[PDB]
Amino acid sequence: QRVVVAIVAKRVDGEFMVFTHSGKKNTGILLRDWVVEVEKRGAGEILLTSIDRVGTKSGYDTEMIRFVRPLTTLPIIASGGAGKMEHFLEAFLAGADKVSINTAAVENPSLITQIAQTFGSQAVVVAIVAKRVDGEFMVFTHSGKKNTGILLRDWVVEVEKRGAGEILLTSIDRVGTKSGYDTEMIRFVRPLTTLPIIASGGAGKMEHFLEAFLAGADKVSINTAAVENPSLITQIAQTF
Ligand SMILES: O=P([O-])([O-])O
Ligand SMILES: O=P([O-])([O-])O
Repeated sequence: QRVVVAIVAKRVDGEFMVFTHSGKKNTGILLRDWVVEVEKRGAGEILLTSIDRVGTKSGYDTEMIRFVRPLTTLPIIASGGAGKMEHFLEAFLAGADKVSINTAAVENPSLITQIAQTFGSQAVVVAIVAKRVDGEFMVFTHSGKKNTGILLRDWVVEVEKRGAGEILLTSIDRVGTKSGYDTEMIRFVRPLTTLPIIASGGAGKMEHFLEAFLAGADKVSINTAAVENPSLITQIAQTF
């Protein structure tokens, strides 16, 4: 329940393939096979990111969601490409249980409110993708590649105000490094919101999950290290 497995996928020669290391590594593993494995290992939720859709605002990859839905009984978080109200409806109709949004929310924060006021707050996860810039935490869109000029402290406050239910807090610089979560970013964010925080990016071992919880994370997300060591999913699942 505190364990989210983030699966990043892309069509490669007609096949849905799994990507790790912040979308830089084609693992050669099929989405089909990895989804089956992650549930078997004990994950509580799946964050399903269609890496081709991120930042594009063209809609969620509902083909990918429909593909995955009969493979698993786990809640699915649709991620990548949300741009308007109708996009969320399509995601739910494809089988998603919650929806995640970054780029279009930054550009139009009232979208968060629109979603929450229809599909509640708990169905809405706002993905915050941040890093240190000139000594301050700043917010980025398009998976971290595009600046906004918005401070993390400001955005966190706004996100809750607009009615999000959960924050997915990704440290751009930690993703795929397996070097630990950005616990200073987490600690920074914790007293700014009452919302459940999902720590994202950098998990490499069991003690990393511990430090994240200690810094204030309510749930933890794992991609790269889980693919390399699926039993890690079980160990953390059996613990929290
Ligand atoms: O597309 P996104 O993931 O929402 O930024
Ligand atoms: O891959 P990740 O996100 O670092 O877990």
